[PDB]
Amino acid sequence: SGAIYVGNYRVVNRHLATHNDWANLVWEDSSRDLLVSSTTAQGCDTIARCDCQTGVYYCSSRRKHYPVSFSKPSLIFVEASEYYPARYQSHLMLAVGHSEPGDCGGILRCQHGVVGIVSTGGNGLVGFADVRDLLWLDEE
Ligand SMILES: Cn1nc(C(=O)NCCc2cocn2)c2ccccc21
Ligand SMILES: [Zn+2]
Repeated sequence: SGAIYVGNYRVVNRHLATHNDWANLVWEDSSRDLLVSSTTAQGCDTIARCDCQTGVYYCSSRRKHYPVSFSKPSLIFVEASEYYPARYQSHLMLAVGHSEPGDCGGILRCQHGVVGIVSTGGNGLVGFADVRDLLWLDEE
C-alpha cells in the first residue's frame, strides 16, 4: 500500500484504488497502473522534475529504505498477476531490489522529490510507475 499527496491530488496504484478514488477520479491509465483522485486536504509531497536514475525506495516487506539505480521509463512486457493479464506496461522503471505484491505504493525518491511508486517485481527486480512526466500534478 501507499499514495503520493501533492496539492489536492492523491496518486495510487490503479489496482489498489478504492470505491472513493473512482467516484473522485481525475485521471487513470491501465497500461501505467496509475490512478489520480481529488482530495479535500492539501498534500505535502513534491514531484521530482529531472531525469535522475539514482534514488531510494521504501520496501514494506523489509521495513527498510534501499538506495538503487533504475532505468529510464519505457514500455516493458510484464507477466500476469491477480489484477492484470500478461501485458506491456508503459512508463515503467526497473531496479535490482527485493519486492513482493504488498510492496506496491512504496515511494521512489531522488534529490528533486518523488519519482514514482512500486508497481511490478520478482526475480530480484522491482518496477516503479514514473509520475515525473505528469506536469499538471504541480498545479490546479
Ligand atoms: C512489486 N510487485 N508487484 C507485484 C504485483 O503483483 N503487482 C500487481 C500489479 C501489476 C502490474 O503489472 C501486473 N500486475 C509483484 C509480484 C511479485 C513480486 C513483486 C511484485
Ligand atoms: Zn531527481
